[PDB]
Amino acid sequence: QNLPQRYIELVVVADHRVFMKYNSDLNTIRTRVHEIVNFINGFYRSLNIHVSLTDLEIWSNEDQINIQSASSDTLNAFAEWRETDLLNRKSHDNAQLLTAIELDEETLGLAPLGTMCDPKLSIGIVQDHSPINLLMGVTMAHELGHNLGMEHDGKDCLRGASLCIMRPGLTKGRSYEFSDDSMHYYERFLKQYKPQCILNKP
Amino acid sequence: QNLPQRYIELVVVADHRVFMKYNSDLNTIRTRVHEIVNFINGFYRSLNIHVSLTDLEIWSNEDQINIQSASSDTLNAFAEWRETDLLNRKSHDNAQLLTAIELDEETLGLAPLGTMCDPKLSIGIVQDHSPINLLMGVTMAHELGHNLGMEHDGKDCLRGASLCIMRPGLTKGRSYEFSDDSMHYYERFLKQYKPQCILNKP
Ligand SMILES: CNC(=O)[C@H](Cc1ccccc1)NC(=O)[C@H](CC(C)C)[C@H](CSc1cccs1)C(=O)NO
Ligand SMILES: CNC(=O)[C@H](Cc1ccccc1)NC(=O)[C@H](CC(C)C)[C@H](CSc1cccs1)C(=O)NO
Ligand SMILES: [Ca+2]
Ligand SMILES: [Ca+2]
Ligand SMILES: [Zn+2]
Ligand SMILES: [Zn+2]
Repeated sequence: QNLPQRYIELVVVADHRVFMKYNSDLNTIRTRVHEIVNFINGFYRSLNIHVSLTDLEIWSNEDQINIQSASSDTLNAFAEWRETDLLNRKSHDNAQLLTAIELDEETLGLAPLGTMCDPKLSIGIVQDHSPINLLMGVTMAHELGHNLGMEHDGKDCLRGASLCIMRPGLTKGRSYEFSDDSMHYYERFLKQYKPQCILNKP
Repeated sequence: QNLPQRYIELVVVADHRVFMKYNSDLNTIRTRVHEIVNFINGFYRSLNIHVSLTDLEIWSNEDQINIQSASSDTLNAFAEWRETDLLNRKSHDNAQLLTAIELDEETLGLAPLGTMCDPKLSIGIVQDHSPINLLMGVTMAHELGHNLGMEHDGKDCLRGASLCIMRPGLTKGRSYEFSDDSMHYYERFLKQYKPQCILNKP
């Protein structure tokens, strides 16, 4: 287990549909997100990654992109905007989108593989699908995981009593952990792609 | 549960018996210890502790304390040496003595409980008992665990396929982890004692 200290500067963007859903109360969205970054961190402990929230942007007025049901299409719109608007203003390593649209083929999240630190592709879309901050943490941790070159595990993946975070579907539980495969998908990525943006302590 | 980033400044002291074991070659002793620490770091990824090899003291000429079979006699003797001699020469957090003497009840390790940062009791004893750096790494990690307020786990403690590091006796294996209990023992340790010495990045 030779993994050096890495740091991710995360910016979560909450859409207009999220804004409406929590009765327009911003302090409610802030707290949820903050708790979620807390669960992510606990999961990434063994990987030696520390996830830091640099900015949380709530589209309280109007949606900056056309939020669609087709996950890959919204993924597309969010990439162009990250590059030309958010990254133009805020220096950040990764950007995740918190949408409340009921995603097409029952997709609860989507992110491209092995893309951490790419101007266009260092992103992910997470659907606000559970009132339990834990199942949302595993969700966002799952998508960040794909950014770090992690492929899926088996459906019957378990690590002790814990559920492997990189499973293809979401099963409810109380203990979730990353599998040895995930640790290996990341070890190779770090040596292969060698992400430059994740070394600075925020 | 998220545990903060802590850093232990470790000094390993190899006695004359260890010096006479590796044919007076300091290089080999240096390479044995360097790898043992790497293994300690891997076990500690989960608890957010990084261990640094601050200095390696090899008593090449003669022992500075009376090395005795009685583990407890040697522990208390090494404790007062560390406080009056070593601490006043090398600023460090914890000091582990690597001895080559066959300890009393077939003892392979001994260290004080919940004593990290103490000028006298932030110590430990490790017997050079296995030519496999991994087992040597668990032995030193077990004793640093005691220093961090960790008490023993069950006779047959298992966190998945991995053997708990805090078992009262060493069973030869290929993967080791710290159990939930050990993670809670250290949590309480941090909250209760607020050790200052483990906050600076070396
Ligand atoms: C990148 N997207 C994916 O890999 C697909 C999307 C999908 C789902 C169902 C059908 C077709 C596609 N899986 C997921 O999103 C997952 C499941 C959804 C239903 C919440 C995914 C992981 S679930 C688990 C993690 C640990 C134990 S179980 C999740 O919570 N991620 O954030
Ligand atoms: C503070 N002293 C102790 O707790 C006593 C000392 C002792 C040993 C044998 C018999 C009686 C007493 N046990 C230990 O040292 C242990 C035993 C020795 C054999 C290495 C302890 C084993 S933990 C485990 C990690 C993985 C599986 S089991 C160790 O590797 N530690 O470093
Ligand atoms: Ca960065
Ligand atoms: Ca220190
Ligand atoms: Zn996935
Ligand atoms: Zn013990």
